[PDB]
Amino acid sequence: YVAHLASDFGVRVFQQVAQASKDRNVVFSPYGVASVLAMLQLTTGGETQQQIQAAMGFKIDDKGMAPALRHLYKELMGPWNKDEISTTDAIFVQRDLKLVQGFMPHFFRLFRSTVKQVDFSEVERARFIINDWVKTHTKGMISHLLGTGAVDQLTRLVLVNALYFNGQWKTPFPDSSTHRRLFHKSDGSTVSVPMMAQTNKFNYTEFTTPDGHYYDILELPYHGDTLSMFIAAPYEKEVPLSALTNILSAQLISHWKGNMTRLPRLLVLPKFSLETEVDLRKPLENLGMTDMFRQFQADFTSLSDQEPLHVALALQKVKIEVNESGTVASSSTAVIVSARMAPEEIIIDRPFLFVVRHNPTGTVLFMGQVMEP
Repeated sequence: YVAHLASDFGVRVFQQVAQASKDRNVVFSPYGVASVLAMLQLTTGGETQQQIQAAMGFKIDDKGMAPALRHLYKELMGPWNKDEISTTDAIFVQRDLKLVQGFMPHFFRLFRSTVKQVDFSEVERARFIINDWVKTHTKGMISHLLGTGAVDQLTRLVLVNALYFNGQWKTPFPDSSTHRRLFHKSDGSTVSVPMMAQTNKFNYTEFTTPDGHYYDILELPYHGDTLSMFIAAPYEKEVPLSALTNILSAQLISHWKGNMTRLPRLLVLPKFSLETEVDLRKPLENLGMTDMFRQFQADFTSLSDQEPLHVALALQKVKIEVNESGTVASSSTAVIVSARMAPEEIIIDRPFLFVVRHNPTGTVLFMGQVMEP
């Protein structure tokens, strides 16, 4: 119920970063931003608090919620994970602050985590403590956040979410296939980028936005069908990849997955490894949560009814990778390159949209748009 609410909140946050970057590559995690804020919730009280809550659709402290999230987090970092995905949250607050009695223990009760205490007077040190955290929890795949570049002696409250993903395909793409096809930018131009391709009966479906926009929706299962990569791209050119993401919801995906059908086709999908770091500040304000960032309006009295606090910096960084398989070796010169001929073929040579979801719960782990691989 929670994963479903957390999923939408994160998509709603994605729409923001998207609509804020026309014609631009962006990888983002609806789940991640959903988690951090679920925690930031406990620190916030009164005014500011409701903004977050209303915007998220649920109060973390209501019975059942928090534990639900703990559950989902665990099942994600489960056994199947197989080093394919990392995730992490973290709130840093000025140590010396008279935190409200029994807050930390409560926090740890619900999130099995602790609100990190650093001395922002040591700008060089703190700036590091933060980065070092993102490093030690993302398997080193994410060792530095550019945002910290702005932490200074006046910093009081910092929020962070970092994830790294590079799943292992259920059915890996033959290496002896990744040729160097051409890609059309929204720009109008083009570029020859590598594009792997495999022929199989991919779970396919054509979709139509409630306004005359027709996209192709494919589903690429990762090992054990635990996770799935959904790729959606319009038929014609011109058609704004925009249209979809605007009414893109946790429900919608379950709907594409609704009337799909395994069909024989040659899939040509560009390889791509993207990196994104968003300053959740404007995107979150656009969703109503504005008090948290305003100095004499923010209310974190639930955390420290002492000195005036406020989120001085909240951000997310996500490295996503799509390659032949989950990553294996290969021959250095393949003479042949065969495959059963298929009826139709799908060439993803225009900007497309992707979505990684945790099929069991439905969680929208990652989302993003590849405008130029």
